[PDB]
Amino acid sequence: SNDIYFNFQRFNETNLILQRDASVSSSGQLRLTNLNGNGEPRVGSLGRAFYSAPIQIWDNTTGTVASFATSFTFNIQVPNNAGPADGLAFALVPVGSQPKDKGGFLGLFDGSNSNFHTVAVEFDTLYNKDWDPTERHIGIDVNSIRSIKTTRWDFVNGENAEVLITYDSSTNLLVASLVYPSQKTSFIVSDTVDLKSVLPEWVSVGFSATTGINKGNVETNDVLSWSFASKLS
Amino acid sequence: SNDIYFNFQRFNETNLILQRDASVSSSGQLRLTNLNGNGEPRVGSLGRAFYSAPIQIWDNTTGTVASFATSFTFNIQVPNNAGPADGLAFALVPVGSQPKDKGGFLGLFDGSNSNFHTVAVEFDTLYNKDWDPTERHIGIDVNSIRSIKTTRWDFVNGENAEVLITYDSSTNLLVASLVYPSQKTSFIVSDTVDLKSVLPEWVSVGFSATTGINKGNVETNDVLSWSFASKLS
Amino acid sequence: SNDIYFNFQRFNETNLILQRDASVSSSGQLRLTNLNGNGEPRVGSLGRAFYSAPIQIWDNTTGTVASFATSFTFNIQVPNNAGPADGLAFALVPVGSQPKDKGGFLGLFDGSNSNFHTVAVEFDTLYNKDWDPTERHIGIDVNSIRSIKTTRWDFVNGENAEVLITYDSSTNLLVASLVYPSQKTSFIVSDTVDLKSVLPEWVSVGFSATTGINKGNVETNDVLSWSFASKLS
Amino acid sequence: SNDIYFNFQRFNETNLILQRDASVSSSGQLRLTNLNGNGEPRVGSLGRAFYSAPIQIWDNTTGTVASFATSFTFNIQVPNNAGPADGLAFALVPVGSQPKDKGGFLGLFDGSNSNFHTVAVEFDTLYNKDWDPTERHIGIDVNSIRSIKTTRWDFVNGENAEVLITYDSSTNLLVASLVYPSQKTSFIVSDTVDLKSVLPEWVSVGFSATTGINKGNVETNDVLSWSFASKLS
Ligand SMILES: *[C@@H]1O[C@H](CO)[C@@H](O)[C@H](O)[C@H]1NC(C)=O
Ligand SMILES: *[C@@H]1O[C@H](CO)[C@@H](O)[C@H](O)[C@H]1NC(C)=O
Ligand SMILES: *[C@@H]1O[C@H](CO)[C@@H](O)[C@H](O)[C@H]1NC(C)=O
Ligand SMILES: *[C@@H]1O[C@H](CO)[C@@H](O)[C@H](O)[C@H]1NC(C)=O
Ligand SMILES: [Ca+2]
Ligand SMILES: [Ca+2]
Ligand SMILES: [Ca+2]
Ligand SMILES: [Ca+2]
Ligand SMILES: [Mn+2]
Ligand SMILES: [Mn+2]
Ligand SMILES: [Mn+2]
Ligand SMILES: [Mn+2]
Repeated sequence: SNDIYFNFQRFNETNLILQRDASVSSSGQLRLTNLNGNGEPRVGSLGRAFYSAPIQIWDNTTGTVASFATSFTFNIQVPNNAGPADGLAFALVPVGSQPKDKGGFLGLFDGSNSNFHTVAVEFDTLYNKDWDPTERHIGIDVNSIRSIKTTRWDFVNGENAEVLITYDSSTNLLVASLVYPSQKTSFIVSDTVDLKSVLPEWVSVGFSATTGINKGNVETNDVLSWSFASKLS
Repeated sequence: SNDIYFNFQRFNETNLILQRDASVSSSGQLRLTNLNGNGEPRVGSLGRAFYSAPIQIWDNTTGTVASFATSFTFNIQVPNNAGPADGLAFALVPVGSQPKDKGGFLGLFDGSNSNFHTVAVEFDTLYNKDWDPTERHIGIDVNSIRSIKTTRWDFVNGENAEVLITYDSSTNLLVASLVYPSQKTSFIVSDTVDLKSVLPEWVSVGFSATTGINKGNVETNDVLSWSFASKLS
Repeated sequence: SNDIYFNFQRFNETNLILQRDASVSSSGQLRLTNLNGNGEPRVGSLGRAFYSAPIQIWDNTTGTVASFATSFTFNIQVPNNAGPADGLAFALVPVGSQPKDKGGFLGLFDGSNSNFHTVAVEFDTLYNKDWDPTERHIGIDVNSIRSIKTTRWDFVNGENAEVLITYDSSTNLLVASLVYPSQKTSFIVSDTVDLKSVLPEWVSVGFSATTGINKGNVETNDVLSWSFASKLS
Repeated sequence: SNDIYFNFQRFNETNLILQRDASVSSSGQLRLTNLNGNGEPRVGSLGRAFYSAPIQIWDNTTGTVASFATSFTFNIQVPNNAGPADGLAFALVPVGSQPKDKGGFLGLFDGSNSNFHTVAVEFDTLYNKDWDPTERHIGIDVNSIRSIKTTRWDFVNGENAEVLITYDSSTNLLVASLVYPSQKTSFIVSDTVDLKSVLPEWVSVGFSATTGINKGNVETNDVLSWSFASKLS
């Protein structure tokens, strides 16, 4: 068994790969998106962050896949007289992977057709006519910004959201859940995903987020703590 | 920190406290309720099982409460031309605690008024006019068979259900979730519970289950694996 | 895998089996032997303590043996103008097992010939002509008070000793080590032991200790913290 | 608490930083030093390997230090009619750290006076008049190839050695032990080390090894498995 486990209750940039607007505040928070400087979520911001060490999600010589679980607490805040956009997502991406489109694409996809060998659990705050369900949701994305399945998520501005995502090698079951300790509300989604089919044996694990590309559609995308655990074979 | 952690992928009666009809099959399964000829769920069956070592859930001298998480896989099967009844539940009970009423009371409650110092997460399969919601559900019970909160549970006969219950000391948040890997369906409930108020410092941890008290209302109540983890202070 | 893990940084009698003079101080310490009011270690004291839940060390149907590790901190104190006696030991004993002889037998053995199905790691403080090496030692005992192997242990009165015992199923290697953080001294012993041959599938895990049976040979035998971990199959 | 834990029972170069002659065999072994025309330890070889993600060993803002433990299995083999040289060592080094001198310096030190902010546990196989004890040993090195303390190590050619190194934040106690499951022999060393004084807050964790710089003094320096665990605050 080749295990890996880490838990960050305070972030620091030395063991993180930051891309674009991603940055770690002096207070130890992982801030995925910018500020127009005046303390307001910048428009058209895109930021990604990954753990500096690759994780082996599956082995092609033994044919085994890893089981994993991750939990993190994020906080999305929308400024007065503005709307949430575009969202935040946990993602398993190819090691050297570079950022993609802004806005509705969450920095993870193109809208083109290139195989992104990407799997992500998104927390969509803005409705996109072309592929999104009508209400804000939690979705499991497998190579497309069009979730393979979703669930209604009743977004609450400024409240800490606690997430738990788990993958089981045997059942190929991916389960994502979110709860607002303050609201005592909870949501859960689950579907089967075959990681061998879409992901490369080694992947970089992390977050990606974006703000709307239009003046009044912005939000902050901060992660306050994160823990990941993976067991292979 | 006084921790405890165990994981049983196969049960054996030597480190278990069995009550009434509870028993461990030769195949290592924890069978909470009886059977009879042919191999049918006996009517009016009641069985409880606990880990033979007490767990300290909170300390009155330091004022701290433990955080815990448990996960188990159960399988409820209803025989042809019969209906599910009455249910199964994970419960934290007083150490010497003895069984209570059958049927709708799940062997955990009376319907009287005695403080049972019991907290349980139930998986109710039968509707009880007097206190149950109309549909089958998952409920958090705090001293009463009348759940302090519930959620719709779409019961699937004969399919393995995977449960995850977690309690957080800081937020006093109890979260129970269930998923059917085969159906890819999931359900989640959450509410705040102050364990210091209702539970004694030391409790026995385990399961309780019953079958209907009427001819055509029976089911099997088997637990296939179980893991518990508790951290105090 | 049927795992078990616990860690006590403060003892309490509700999840412990105490035998004879064993007791838990108000300060949360496991005191294996008595005191005589004058504050001095009683003469001819014998006390044993075990975790209230049996542990499965091996399975005769699958032929597998468990790997385990335990660590604890003990403190032996000798009163002025007196000598250490008789010792302290960590032991895996049969579930219902009752105490044996006092003094040099550490409460674990007879000197007769009954198979005790006992395995213990002793911390011998008194020399017994008949079977002990000349100097104080750490010894691995397999069914006899005559250690199957030992190592010189330079006893330091009143200083906290930190112990680590580990057993590996594959290599059948038992390794015991002790260190005095204050003295920066360390000792280690290792030998192979086939647990299937001497131990019953289920055992009670714990400590045993005694004081000399002669006026000026006494000591305190206190355990300050304890953690055990076992993985089967 | 900012934790980190990994366990490699088979190495792969994608999550490793390899320096000089270090390499990962097709069979998944971390081979620190080179070979020859045929499996002959090359002369004057030097190789180092670290985990690709920095580890935070202490925080200067909170003043806390991390506790850690690592265990690995290495195998040193000397070719017929040749002698062991120079040794192998586990080390905590500065993040960008580059290799140092060959031979007796184990690739970790200079013999000059530059502060290397390095701490290592060495497994010295060759006697160096100037600073080494007469017999082969295990030594704790704090900024100098001259160990701050050592212990006799009875080297056994070609046998797998199992190592366990642990550091305790509270007692500042570093304890290194080695055992030869096949020989049933064991060795242990312990001394206090203040990591804040010598190490930078973030360090790269890994191995370093070298072979003699003279024709008949060579050995292989292979690590077969490795697990590291660190807990900060
Ligand atoms: C990360 O740790 C280094 C340690 O020197 C410190 O200088 C830096 O400020 C830290 N960054 C944050 C965001 O805490
Ligand atoms: C439980 O263990 C006992 C003793 O080893 C054995 O007799 C019994 O068959 C076991 N039960 C199961 C289900 O393995
Ligand atoms: C252990 O807990 C019980 C119940 O809370 C209490 O009565 C007892 O005094 C405790 N024992 C010690 C030694 O603290
Ligand atoms: C390292 O991983 C790659 C796959 O990403 C594989 O081709 C290579 O064989 C691996 N090396 C070892 C020693 O397992
Ligand atoms: Ca969207
Ligand atoms: Ca009911
Ligand atoms: Ca003796
Ligand atoms: Ca040397
Ligand atoms: Mn969406
Ligand atoms: Mn109900
Ligand atoms: Mn002895
Ligand atoms: Mn040396």
